[PDB]
Amino acid sequence: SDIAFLIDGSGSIIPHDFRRMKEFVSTVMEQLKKSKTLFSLMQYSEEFRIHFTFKEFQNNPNPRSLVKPITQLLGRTHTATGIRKVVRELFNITNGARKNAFKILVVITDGEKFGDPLGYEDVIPEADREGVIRYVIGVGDAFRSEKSRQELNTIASKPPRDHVFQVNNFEALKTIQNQLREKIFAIEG
Amino acid sequence: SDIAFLIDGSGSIIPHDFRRMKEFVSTVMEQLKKSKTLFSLMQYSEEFRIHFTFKEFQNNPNPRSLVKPITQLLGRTHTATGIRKVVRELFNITNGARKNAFKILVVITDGEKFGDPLGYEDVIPEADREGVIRYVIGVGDAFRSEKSRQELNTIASKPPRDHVFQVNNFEALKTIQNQLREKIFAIEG
Repeated sequence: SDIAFLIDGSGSIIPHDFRRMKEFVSTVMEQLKKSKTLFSLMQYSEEFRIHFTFKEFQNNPNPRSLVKPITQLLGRTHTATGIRKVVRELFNITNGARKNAFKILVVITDGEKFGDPLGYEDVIPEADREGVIRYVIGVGDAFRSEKSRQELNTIASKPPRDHVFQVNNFEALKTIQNQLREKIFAIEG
Repeated sequence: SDIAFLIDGSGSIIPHDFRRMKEFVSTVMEQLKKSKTLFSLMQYSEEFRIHFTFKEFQNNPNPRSLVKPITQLLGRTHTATGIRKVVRELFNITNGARKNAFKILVVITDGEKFGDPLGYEDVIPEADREGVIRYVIGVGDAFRSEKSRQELNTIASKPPRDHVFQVNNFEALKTIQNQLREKIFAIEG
């Protein structure tokens, strides 16, 4: 599995909550680490930060090591565009991605997509195409609406009842590691 | 006929040429006037300004005056995102655009699409779906190759010969003025 994470580095995320989020990630990777499992990370906002590709991960497969030194981005939320860059670059061959592997993406967001040229209709379709399974962790009150949930149910793969985890705050991501973990194993064993 | 212009406001366009362009825009709007025409203008760079909508022109049908105040945005070149808004905002009912009307669009620019999140693949299909006939004018040494001109043809309606124009300076713009003027008459009579 070519397992990749899309992390929201919005300045709407107080230093510690971002501190937390980041501890979340190190854990699930240590936790899902088979032998042939690859990892990749990029931080997104209004700016897009590729912290590492599957291609490197294998010449230093230490989640604590690569995840520790990230620097937040503060800008706004371009989820869609980030999605496009996930498929387009991350899951590209030269970036280590292996062709006969399961393509997986776990998206962690703090709010609705704000001021992005692209839409989901623009990026989603090309994601299915290459067959990227999407799981989404949505964090915070912003996602308490009867329309916020909608965008959450959207980035996911179907069914959404199974790809959406709606948490209350950064502390609380610890609460789903087991889930998120066990779901990503069932599809390899 | 609902007719709209999209004039490149990027930074490689020196002040007096931005003035030459601006001059062109007005004269063509005059020369293409009939009691049933409407004109819309948007300049783009990295930002995007709606100078006048269709229903606002019908408030001050004075090309010349409406254009006088237009100042340069100086961004970089995001033409596809631009095509998007012309299509999503100008040829929009609420922006006074007419239902049973022809929708012509003239693109004017001295540059290759740069650092734009959208592809023409993301836009051309919408333009088509909405019956937007695209004219393209490529000013400068930017479209000096059997390559960047390929961008002109991608934007423009088929067959390409008829919808594309390229001239060396902003100062020659006057040489394709009558050739343009007529084409756009052949759409109606």
